[PDB]
Amino acid sequence: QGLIQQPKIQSVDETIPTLCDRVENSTLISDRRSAVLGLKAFSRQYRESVIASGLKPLLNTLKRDYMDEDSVKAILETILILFIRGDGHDDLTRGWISQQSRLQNGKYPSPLVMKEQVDQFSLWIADALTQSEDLIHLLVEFWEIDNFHIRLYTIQLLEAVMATRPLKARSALISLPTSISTMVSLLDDMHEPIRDEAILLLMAVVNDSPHVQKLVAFENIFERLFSIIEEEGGLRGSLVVNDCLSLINNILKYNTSNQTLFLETGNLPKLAHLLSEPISQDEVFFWNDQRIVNINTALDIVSLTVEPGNTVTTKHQNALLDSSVLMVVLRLAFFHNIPKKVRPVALLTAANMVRSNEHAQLEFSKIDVPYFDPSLPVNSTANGGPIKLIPVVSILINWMLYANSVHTFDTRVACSRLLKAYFMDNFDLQRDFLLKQVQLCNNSTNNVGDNFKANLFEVLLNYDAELNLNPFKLFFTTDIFMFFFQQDHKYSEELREITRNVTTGNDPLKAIQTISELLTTSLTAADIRIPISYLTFLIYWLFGDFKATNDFLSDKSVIKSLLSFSYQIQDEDVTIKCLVTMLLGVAYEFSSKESPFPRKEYFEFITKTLGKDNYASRIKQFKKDSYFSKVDMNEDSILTPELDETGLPKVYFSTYFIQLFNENIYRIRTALSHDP
Repeated sequence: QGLIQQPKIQSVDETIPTLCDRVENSTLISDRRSAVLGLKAFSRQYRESVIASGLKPLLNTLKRDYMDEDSVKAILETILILFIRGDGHDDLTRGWISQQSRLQNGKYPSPLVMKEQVDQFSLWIADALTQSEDLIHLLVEFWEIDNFHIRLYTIQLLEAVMATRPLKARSALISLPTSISTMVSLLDDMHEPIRDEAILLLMAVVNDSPHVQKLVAFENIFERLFSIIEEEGGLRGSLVVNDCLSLINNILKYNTSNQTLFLETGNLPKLAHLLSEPISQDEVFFWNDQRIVNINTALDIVSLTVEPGNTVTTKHQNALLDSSVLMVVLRLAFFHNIPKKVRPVALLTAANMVRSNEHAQLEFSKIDVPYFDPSLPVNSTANGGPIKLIPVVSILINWMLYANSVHTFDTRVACSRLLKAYFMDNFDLQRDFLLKQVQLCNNSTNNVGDNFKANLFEVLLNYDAELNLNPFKLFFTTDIFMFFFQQDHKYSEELREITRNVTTGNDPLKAIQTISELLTTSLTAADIRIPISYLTFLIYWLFGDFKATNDFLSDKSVIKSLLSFSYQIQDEDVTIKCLVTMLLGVAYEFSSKESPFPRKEYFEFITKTLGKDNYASRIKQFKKDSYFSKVDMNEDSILTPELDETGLPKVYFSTYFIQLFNENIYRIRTALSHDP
């Protein structure tokens, strides 16, 4: 309504104020209503004029005309228009409102949504609606009106104020009892867009609010959200499923009671059913960014319930084990048709499920995964069955060690973290694993050794000429053995001793001397990872282990090579040079009178050649001026690391080595000093 050229000065001074007057004062709803539509037209051009002039009248006429549907509807449209000037195509900025309820409160397909807008004018409207506890209560009462647009416009307006003044709006909404129950009931609304919009407002309201988390939980919401998810096609739903999952996430995050509620009320079978969607003989599940995000959000919900350090973790872990969830997430980890971004997430979810739980770990050790066909399989029974069952632990070790090219580094470190979750705080399972692993090595060195791969001893004690093409294979191997060797670990001595007393044939010969030969041979290797892995391993092994120091010292030829190697041009290989130096120092510190290279003989041999100053210097130089110096002191931020020209992660040091060095840096540096 109007014309094209209307000078601002007449509109502000004469028309809007007159219309504001008519909205509040006309004694005929008909003319009040009509004044609102007059304001609604000016709201597109003269937003702020109408906010200043129009707002209090609009809100006053809204409390008066609240039983009149056309009156309520026209005022709600007008406020929504006023909320933002806005770049986009909708004057009511409803797209912006939904996007704020998602981005502010959930994790959405980042690629698929590459998108301040809120003014002093927004905040004016937001405070006008917020100061008034009664206006909030009025809006809530509008959900009883039998009008689609009013119910939707009310949800949207509340989303707008929750995106601008959440604490006041959340405060007001809680004050009305019955308020949440009503919101949850919008999920049953006959009209789909009210159901959809209500998931977004629920996300906004329960976010960072334990009070609302418990309030929403008591409204039987899990049952509702899971029917919407199955009704929209599960993982193959798009945003509504993301919203449903995102809302399930916000109701459980940091709410143990809500978590134990979710598990005990028959949700697991539902979550399992949804997680299990991508695995069918029938179709080839179609993967895109939305379905990746849906499943990962689903996996995250499993993870929440079993966050380590909470008192309920064991309970939750045990609960998840008493369903199909573990088996289903391990299918997602191992199945062929699974995106790279999903595999690691499934692997670390399983790791949270089993970490430090005998019952979870002992069940884990019995899980087998179906595989298809070998060489020369006649499908007929007489030849056999083309299906083979492989133990999950074997696949982890295989993927960890030999799955370069086909699997991402992230999957390989997830495999490493799941294995550590499996062995965590379970000495018996650690011992049985190593003992089984040494048998298999003795078939590769004795029975058929001299006339798929999952053996750590094979890697640690054999020479691979092409190791430079898969350096991380060695890095993982040393990192698992250091993990086992932890001094602070219960009965680590037994595990050290089993690894020490292994004999081989390569390049009979015990583990520490075989690794020594492998080390010295490695000082000339393309990848500096290879030498760092052996060096840090042996330093770790020798540190506080007299029998390991004696095995090392029992071969003067190796100490000669290491001393020779330590003499390099001042800039050439300062990291190897210091690690070699550190090895000899540490070997000195746990040398005794009856070490095969006697202490005082080995002391003279090291001190005369290198010097008490040059040693201490090269320990100090290792901390401050080597590869070691620039490592982030993160226990679990080796996932998604920085890359090389070659394309290799910038990962050199196992965390156990870093912890050992940092915790005894003084003792290392002063090994040659003072001691006899």
